[PDB]
Amino acid sequence: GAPATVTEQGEDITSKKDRGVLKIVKRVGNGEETPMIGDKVYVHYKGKLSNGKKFDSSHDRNEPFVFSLGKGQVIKAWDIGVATMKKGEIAHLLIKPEYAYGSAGSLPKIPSNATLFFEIELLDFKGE
Ligand SMILES: COc1cc2cc(c1OC)OCCCn1cc(nn1)CCCOC(=O)[C@@H]1CCCCN1C(=O)[C@H]2C1CCCCC1
Repeated sequence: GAPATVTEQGEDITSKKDRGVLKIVKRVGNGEETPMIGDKVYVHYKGKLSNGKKFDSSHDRNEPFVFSLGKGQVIKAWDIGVATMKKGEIAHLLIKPEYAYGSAGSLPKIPSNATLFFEIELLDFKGE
């Protein structure tokens, strides 16, 4: 499936080069600009545990998910990944636990040492 493709084709976008955040661009976006720390970011996403026991979709709320980049309002993998994205871009992220919810997890929803997958569309970003 899409997660395996990211394991095999995904770019390692971590500073440490520890394969903790792997990325495939699925649809190229527009312009050269990628968001800066502090920017207000608008996305649609679908997310799952790599074992697919818990699926989540902004589409199920029919409304963008909105967050300020780089403030740790979201897991570290999103601060890293969405920062690399162009407006209009769709990307797949595969995320080791270190960059998601870790050894502790987020029970009962997310188990210890969980690998996460997302598809993310960057709708827009704007300055603080
Ligand atoms: C650990 O708790 C949740 C995790 C996840 C989704 C959650 C969580 O319940 C709070 O609610 C879905 C309802 C909408 N929504 C998203 C958020 N808050 N409310 C951001 C919460 C923080 O989430 C994250 O940092 C990441 C990135 C942004 C999208 C959501 N993320 C998740 O980890 C998802 C999780 C749900 C299970 C499948 C894997 C993704």
